[PDB]
Amino acid sequence: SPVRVGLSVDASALGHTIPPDYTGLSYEQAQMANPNYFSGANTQLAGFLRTLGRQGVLRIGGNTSEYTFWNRHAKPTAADEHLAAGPDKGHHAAAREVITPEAVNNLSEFLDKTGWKLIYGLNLGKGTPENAADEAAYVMETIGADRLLAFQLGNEPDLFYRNGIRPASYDFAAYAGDWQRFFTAIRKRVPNAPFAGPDTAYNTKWLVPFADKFKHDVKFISSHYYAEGPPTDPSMTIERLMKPNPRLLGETAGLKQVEADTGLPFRLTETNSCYQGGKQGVSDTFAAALWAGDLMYQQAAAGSTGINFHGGGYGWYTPVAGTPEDGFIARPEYYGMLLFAQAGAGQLLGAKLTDNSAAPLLTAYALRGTDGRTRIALFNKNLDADVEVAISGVASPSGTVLRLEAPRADDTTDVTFGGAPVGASGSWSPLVQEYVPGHSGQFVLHMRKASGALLEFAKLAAALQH
Ligand SMILES: O=C(O)[C@H]1O[C@@H](O)[C@H](O)[C@@H](O)[C@@H]1O
Repeated sequence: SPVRVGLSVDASALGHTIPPDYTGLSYEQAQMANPNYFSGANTQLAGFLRTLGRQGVLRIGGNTSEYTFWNRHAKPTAADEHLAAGPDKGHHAAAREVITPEAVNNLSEFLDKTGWKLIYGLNLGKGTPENAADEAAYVMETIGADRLLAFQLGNEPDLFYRNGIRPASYDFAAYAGDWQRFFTAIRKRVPNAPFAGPDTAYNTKWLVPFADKFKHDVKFISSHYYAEGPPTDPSMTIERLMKPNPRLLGETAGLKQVEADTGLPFRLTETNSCYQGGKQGVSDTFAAALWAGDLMYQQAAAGSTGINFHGGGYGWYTPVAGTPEDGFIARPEYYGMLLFAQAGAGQLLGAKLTDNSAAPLLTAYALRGTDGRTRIALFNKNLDADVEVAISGVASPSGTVLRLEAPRADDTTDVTFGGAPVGASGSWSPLVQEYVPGHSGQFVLHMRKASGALLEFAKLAAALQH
């Protein structure tokens, strides 16, 4: 029989605001070698982005951002017209790649079709300062100041000391040396160039020092998060993914500290379920939908201003898989992001769970949407326990629920949201939407084990609204 838990919504306890550009994706800079991928002609991928959000952020970086070289004088045919660059697997140096001017032109078209903004990585790892300044000039001219959110100078510089990009003695001070040189060169050529950093892999000790040292130079602070890895490790499983861990706790403490101590916004600019390119039977499963949806809300509740889920090609953890030649499809993780998309922007509200020690992995977030309607996103990440949730503090004549479901937590397919799969080019409409009648602010919702739900509550006395 279900675990009976209480959910107390407190509309008077206002939390952080979820901005319209909260959602986002991350891709390898190596993708810029193929101008057909981020292109106005890539209507399928653009549709998947628009379904994820009217607004949102595309971040380009990753390990390959150290191995990609802008060449303003490249033959256009230097482009690899067939490349679908999956997440870097981090085992060794990536292939070097050239970025052509047409790739940047096509990226602008893609941003225009999607309505998304851009975070753009620059090659501080293996590139020169002059070439970074040239690259930044072209991107600023082509993408424009309205859509260019930030440049980032190097990806995960806290790992340079061990992956061969720098000597083993590389540390924060040395990175701050590197960063200052690149910054200055770029600003000389592009006086309005926006920046973010440090784009760190894990090392939260770099965050406040970076923010303090470069406070007047950056728009926001960024760091990364991967829940699990390596993939070959038998301890890295679906159940573990449903649980908090010390890394997440430190990253969360980390973002709170930098926001409190500096007043700069934080963005989680690269995240996914398992590093080294993800884990088959974990990252590509319905479990990842619950993981990602919940992470979006948990991060927002802690103060994050956005997220970028890493992906590309047919990578085990990619939200969207495919190529311009064969077409694109939503993987399971996409459906967690879709639940968030459907919930929309607004302001988080107090929502406390009780009597939940036998269902400890259930999470719930309450939101007053921009339109004034209360929503509740719930993730029953308990793999073995169904729950019955007694919801109080929501006064509405009624709510509807859209379910996030698959027949088993490890399914690589059969994933639906609101009773429907996502179709071609991001097409999605709910086909199953159940009612919940309520009284005195009280509602009772059952959820199967390993499932999600989005509740949307009706306005009071709004039946005859225009
Ligand atoms: O290992 C991974 O999956 C990812 O690790 C991150 O640290 C890198 O920035 C990215 O390029 C990789 O794809």
